[PDB]
Amino acid sequence: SMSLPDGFYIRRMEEGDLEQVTETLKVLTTVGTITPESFCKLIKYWNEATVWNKIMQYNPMVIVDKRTETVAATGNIIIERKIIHELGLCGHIEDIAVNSKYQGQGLGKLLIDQLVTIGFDYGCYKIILDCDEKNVKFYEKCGFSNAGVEMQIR
Amino acid sequence: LPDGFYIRRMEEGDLEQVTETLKVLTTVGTITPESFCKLIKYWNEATVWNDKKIMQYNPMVIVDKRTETVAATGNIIIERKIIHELGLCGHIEDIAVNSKYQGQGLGKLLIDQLVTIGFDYGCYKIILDCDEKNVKFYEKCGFSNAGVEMQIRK
Ligand SMILES: CC(=O)SCCNC(=O)CCNC(=O)[C@H](O)C(C)(C)COP(=O)(O)OP(=O)(O)OC[C@H]1O[C@@H](n2cnc3c(N)ncnc32)[C@H](O)[C@@H]1OP(=O)(O)O
Ligand SMILES: CC(=O)SCCNC(=O)CCNC(=O)[C@H](O)C(C)(C)COP(=O)(O)OP(=O)(O)OC[C@H]1O[C@@H](n2cnc3c(N)ncnc32)[C@H](O)[C@@H]1OP(=O)(O)O
Repeated sequence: SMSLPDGFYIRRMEEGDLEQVTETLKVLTTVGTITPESFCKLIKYWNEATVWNKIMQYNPMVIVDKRTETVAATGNIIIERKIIHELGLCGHIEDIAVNSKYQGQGLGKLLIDQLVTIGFDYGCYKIILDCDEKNVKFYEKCGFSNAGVEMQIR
Repeated sequence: LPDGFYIRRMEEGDLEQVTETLKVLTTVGTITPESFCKLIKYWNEATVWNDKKIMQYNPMVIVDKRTETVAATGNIIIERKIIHELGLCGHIEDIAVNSKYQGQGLGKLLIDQLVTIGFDYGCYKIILDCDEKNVKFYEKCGFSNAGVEMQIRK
């Protein structure tokens, strides 16, 4: 859908990407066994959910290496409508993963820059994400700044 | 809940009092009643794919029964991911207790209720971002440090 430098392109995730997306996401978190039919239903949900305003709530993107037609990186930006900032739109970048054979050559930065473009084009006033301390420097190279602390419960 | 308070989902008539409550957190600005009614309709209809009826947005208010005044508000947004076997992640957002009602246990009660809503829906974790000043409050609510929040502004 959109070409990137050095033989890559970016496009929305599709139903046929399950295996390649699973392989890429391993570097982040365990995906586990997912049935093709369930994934098809997830993609349908991600391709229909819209934000009250067309704004897609979910924007699951894959960067594909043209040399082998393999998914090299994936990331998502989710759009949230809030009450604050006069019903503002806030973007949330999530599930960033560069396939282990494709790290250290600029793809992470290219992916984040693309997600940021998507969010600001929908009208988000800010885009946020959470990362471990060891990744802060990567996000600073992408134009982000420290905004707070991520807390969790399980 | 303690004597004299109750919790319920936010409603269209809550605009004026929710605007006042959220000012302790950030700038709300002016919102028209027509637009707020449309936002509450969006929040009362948007469901997450999974029957299990999962609302994407779960805006709650704690109300002082003496005068039916909103004393606190918070929301938990439910996200469907691919990782963790098409897992659900809860995102707590926009937590605010009016100044006059702070330090009486209402913030912890609100968080506890949002956490219950998220785990009852099947979330594998619930996360939130906060400024350093709020960390000890969230630790008293059972949360632990998970990472760093980063942001980029338009
Ligand atoms: C919102 C989240 O989802 S956070 C979770 C992110 N994901 C993960 O940690 C999974 C495992 N790691 C990865 O998938 C990748 O290595 C990523 C996403 C962290 C980074 O992507 P990469 O493609 O490897 O990095 P990329 O080559 O674009 O790096 C761009 C710049 O950041 C730097 N950089 C990359 N990672 C780091 C790091 N951890 N610490 C410091 N600097 C870094 C690079 O040196 C480069 O600097 P330069 O421009 O001066 O040469
Ligand atoms: C995801 C987010 O939206 S983060 C934004 C959070 N909101 C804001 O910062 C706006 C301004 N502040 C507020 O709205 C409120 O003061 C809140 C939400 C931070 C806290 O709510 P409150 O009702 O004041 O706190 P509550 O009385 O429930 O306190 C619960 C526990 O935490 C403790 N606590 C509260 N604030 C603090 C603090 N600043 N430092 C240390 N401990 C604290 C209390 O003493 C209490 O302890 P206990 O359970 O041992 O008795």
